[PDB]
Amino acid sequence: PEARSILAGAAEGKVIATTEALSFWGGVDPATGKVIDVHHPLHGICLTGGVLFMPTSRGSCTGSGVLLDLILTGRAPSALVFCEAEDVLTLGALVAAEMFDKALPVIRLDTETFARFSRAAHVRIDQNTIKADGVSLAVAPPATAHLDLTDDDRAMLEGRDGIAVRQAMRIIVAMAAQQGASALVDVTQGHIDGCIYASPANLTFAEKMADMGGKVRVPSTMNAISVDKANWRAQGVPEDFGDPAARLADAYVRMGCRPTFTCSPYLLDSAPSAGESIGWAESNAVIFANTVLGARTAKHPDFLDLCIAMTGRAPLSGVYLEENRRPQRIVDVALPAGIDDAFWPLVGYLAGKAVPDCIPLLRGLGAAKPSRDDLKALCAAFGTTSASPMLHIEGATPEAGLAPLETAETVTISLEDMAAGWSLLNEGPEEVQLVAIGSPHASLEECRALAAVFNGRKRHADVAVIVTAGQQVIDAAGKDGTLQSLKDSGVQVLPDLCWCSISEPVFPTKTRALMTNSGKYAHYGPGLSGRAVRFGSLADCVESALTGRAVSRLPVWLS
Ligand code: FES
Ligand SMILES: [Mg+2]
Repeated sequence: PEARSILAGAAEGKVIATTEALSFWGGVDPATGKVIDVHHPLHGICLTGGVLFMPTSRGSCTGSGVLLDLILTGRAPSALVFCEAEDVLTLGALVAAEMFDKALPVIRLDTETFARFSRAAHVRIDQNTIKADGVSLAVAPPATAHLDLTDDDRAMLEGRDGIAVRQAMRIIVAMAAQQGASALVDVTQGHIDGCIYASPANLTFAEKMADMGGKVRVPSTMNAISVDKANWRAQGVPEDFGDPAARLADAYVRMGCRPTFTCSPYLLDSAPSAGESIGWAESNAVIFANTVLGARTAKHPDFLDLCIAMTGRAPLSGVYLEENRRPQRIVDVALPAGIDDAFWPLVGYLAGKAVPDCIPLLRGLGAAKPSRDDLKALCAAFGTTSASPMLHIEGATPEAGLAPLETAETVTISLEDMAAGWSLLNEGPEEVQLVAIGSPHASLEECRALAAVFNGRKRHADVAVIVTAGQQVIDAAGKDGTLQSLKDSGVQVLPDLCWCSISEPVFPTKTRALMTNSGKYAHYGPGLSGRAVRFGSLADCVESALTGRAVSRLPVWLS
C-alpha cells in the first residue's frame, strides 16, 4: 500500500467514489458543484465537501478553472484522490494554493488501496496521513523537484524577470515535480484555452496574471471564447455575461495572445510542423497536434498554458518524450461496409471509453481512408472520454508505425459497442429545433461538405442551423462562395463561439432538442444546454434541418 501527497492540505468528508474519470468542465456545474455529465455514473450528485475518488480526470483542459471556481466559492470537494497520473485538476488546486490562498489536498494511491478506500464512508487527510474509516495510511510528502534547469530558467524562477514570470515558473516546476520529470523543454508556440468564460475564476485568474505583468514570450493563439467578439452586444447577449466574457478574451489579448478565438488552431497558417515542440491546451487541439500533425505537446491544463507561454518552457514529460508516444494499448476496430462521416467521431468516443488513460493504436481502419476532417472529429470525441493527449490510427496517422510497448494489451471495438454508443448519444426525441455543427470549429472543407449536402435546399423555418468556426475559415468561406451558399439555405455561421461556449440567446431559447454531428458536443451537449441531444451524420443533420425531424434509427453501417 502506497499513498503519495501531490498537493498538501487538510480535509475530511464523506467518500464520493467512481471508477470512471470525470471532466470538471462540462461535467461539473460551478454554480452548484453537481455532476452534469449525463453519461457519468455520478450524474446529479453534489460533490461539495466530499472526498472524491476517481482513477484520474478525463476530457477538458478547462477543468482547472472550474475546480478553481469551486474552491473559491466553497462548492468544491474537500479533497481529490486518484490512482493514476493527473494534471488538470491537480493544476487547478495548485493555482489555488499558489495564487488564491486556498489549499485543496490531492493524493495518489495505488490501485488496490484506491479500490479499498473507495468503499469507505469517510476519509480524513492531513499532511502525513490519509485515513479511511479510521484506517490510517502514511502519505509520502510531495516529490522533490530533480529538474535540470538552464541559467535562464533559474533567472525566471529567482524573479529577475519579474514576479509574474516567477509565478509561472513556480507552477511549471511544481507540475514537473509531480510528474517526475527531470528537465524542461522549449516550446515554439502556445495555444491558450482558459479564455472560455467557464467560471468567474477564469476571468479572475486572467486579470490577476495580467495585472501581475504577465505577457507571452512565444507566439500564442487563443481557443474559442464565450462571446461573438464583434457582435455579442447586438445579438442580445446579457451584459452580465457578455461583459466578463469579453474582458476575459481582452485580458489574454493584452498579454500578447493572438485573437484567433478558435478551437481548431491546427487549421491556421501558424500550425506547427511534424516533430515541433509546442505548448497547447484545448483537448482536441492537443490530440490533433500529436496524432495527425506529429507535433509534440502534453495536454496542458488551462492556466498552465499561459505559464508555459510566458516562459517558453514546459515540463519534459509525457508525449514530449518519444518513448511515451509508443502505442500503449492495441484496439482492433470493426470496419463495417457503408460507413459515413459519423463513424469517425463515434469510434473516437468509444476508443476513449475503451482506453481512457493511455495511448491507443487503432487497427483495421486504414483502408477506409479517413479525411483530415474525419481525423479531426475522431480526435475531438476521443478527448471527451480519455485523458491521453494522443492516439494512433494504423494506415492514417504519421507515427502509427511506432513500435507498441512490448506488453501492450489488445481490446476491440465491436459492432455491438458501436450500436450501444450510438444509442447512448441519441437519447432525445425525433423533432429537433436546432442543428449544431462545428465542435471543434469547422474546417473550410467541412463547410463546403455541408453546403454540398444541402444542395441549395432551404432549412425548415422551425429548425435553426448553426455552424461555429474560426474567423479565418469564415473569411475563406466568404471568398470562395461557401458562406453565401450556406446563408442561402438559412444556415448561420458564427465566429469565436463554439458549442462548448455558446449561450442564450445565440443558442436559440426555443430549442428543446438538437441534433449534432459532433461526438464531443453529443456528449457534453445535454449537461451544457439542458436540451435533449441527438447525434448523427452530416446528412442526418441536413435532413433534420429540412424536415424538422431526425429519424431515430441505427445508421446503415450498424443495421
Ligand atoms: S471550444 Fe470545445 S471543441 Fe470548440
Ligand atoms: Mg474534452
